[PDB]
Amino acid sequence: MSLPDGFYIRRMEEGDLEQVTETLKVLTTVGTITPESFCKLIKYWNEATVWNDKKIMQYNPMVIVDKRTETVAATGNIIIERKIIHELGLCGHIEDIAVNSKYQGQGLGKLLIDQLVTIGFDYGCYKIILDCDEKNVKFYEKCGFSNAGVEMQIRK
Amino acid sequence: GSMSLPDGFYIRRMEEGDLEQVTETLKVLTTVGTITPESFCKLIKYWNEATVWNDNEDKKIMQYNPMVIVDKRTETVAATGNIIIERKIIHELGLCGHIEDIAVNSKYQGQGLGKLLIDQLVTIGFDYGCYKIILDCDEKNVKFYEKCGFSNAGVEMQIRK
Ligand SMILES: CC(C)(COP(=O)(O)OP(=O)(O)OC[C@H]1O[C@@H](n2cnc3c(N)ncnc32)[C@H](O)[C@@H]1OP(=O)(O)O)[C@@H](O)C(=O)NCCC(=O)NCCS
Ligand SMILES: CC(=O)N[C@@H]1[C@@H](O)[C@H](O)[C@@H](COP(=O)(O)O)O[C@@H]1O
Ligand SMILES: CC(=O)N[C@@H]1[C@@H](O)[C@H](O)[C@@H](COP(=O)(O)O)O[C@@H]1O
Repeated sequence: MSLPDGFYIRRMEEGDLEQVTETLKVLTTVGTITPESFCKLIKYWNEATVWNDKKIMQYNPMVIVDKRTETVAATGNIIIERKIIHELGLCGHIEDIAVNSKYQGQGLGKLLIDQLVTIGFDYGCYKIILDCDEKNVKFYEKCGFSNAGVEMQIRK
Repeated sequence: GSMSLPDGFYIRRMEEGDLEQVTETLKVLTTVGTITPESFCKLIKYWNEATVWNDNEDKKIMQYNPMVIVDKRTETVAATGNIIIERKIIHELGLCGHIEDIAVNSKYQGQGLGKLLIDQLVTIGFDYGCYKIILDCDEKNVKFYEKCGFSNAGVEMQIRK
């Protein structure tokens, strides 16, 4: 599970605004975001912790960076939830996976999911889930995931 | 902070004292296990204080919204469900609600209690300003959820420790 030479993964930072918004736009609508508001979002994500009786960050936004060009090749996040079931169990929610086109087909998506999963299991999650489009199911099965249900949504 | 619902039920946020009844209810869903009153009390404290950053400081956004529907006839918990609020970067730093852990006690099944619960959770998420609310269900319940206004949006994938 190591990244290809030249690429590294790290927690998303305030200075990533431009590259991250650009990357996420290939996934869905992003819209207008100011540096000021992004600053605020990053502080929230950097401070929210999950009660643990070892510090658990509720948000774990990652970026994989191609060091040569300082370009964000991909981004993904894993959100940690504490429940009552499974003896006050922890559940990880992988969200907002996006790999830039120029960087796909190189194994970076799988390595990103692998790193997110590791973050979750290291925190003690009894399970990690995510929702994907039917056309991405095979990629997720190759990351070790299995079909568990149907995602249902309702929009405002 | 209680709200009456049709047919002699009312809804309210979960409390420390609901441990025994909530434990029994969630077993309808999956393993609950052993949970002490002190641990449960700490969980409730965490759930009552965790907020999602926002600018309407007049309406705090609770990260966790653990609800119980109590049967007035018996003053016992009939159902429980939660909606967890997540702040994203997409949709202009949008909010996504995640409905989780829906458990209706078996004596109440077939009474429309599930719908009542889901409808209240959705209201809670949209009142917070969520652009969408999602949940994962078994194939069997897709129809039930469609009766609640939800539509098939994708596939839930998991990996277990
Ligand atoms: C994340 C995503 C881009 C794939 O990332 P990726 O870096 O291209 O994929 P990887 O190189 O890590 O591939 C891992 C494995 O999954 C397979 N795979 C990737 N995409 C696949 C597809 N569409 N169909 C089938 N298998 C696929 C690869 O062949 C590889 O398997 P192998 O090791 O047996 O060869 C894609 O699966 C996805 O979910 N896209 C939606 C979100 C996003 O990034 N979107 C913009 C799309 S334009
Ligand atoms: C595994 C993964 O990345 N799933 C994503 C989800 O996290 C993201 O929020 C959403 C955006 O779609 P939306 O704009 O319709 O909400 O797409 C996919 O479901
Ligand atoms: C809509 C709904 O209620 N979905 C629940 C989910 O929230 C819960 O965590 C899980 C328990 O199953 P588990 O023990 O397999 O985690 O069951 C269902 O998928």
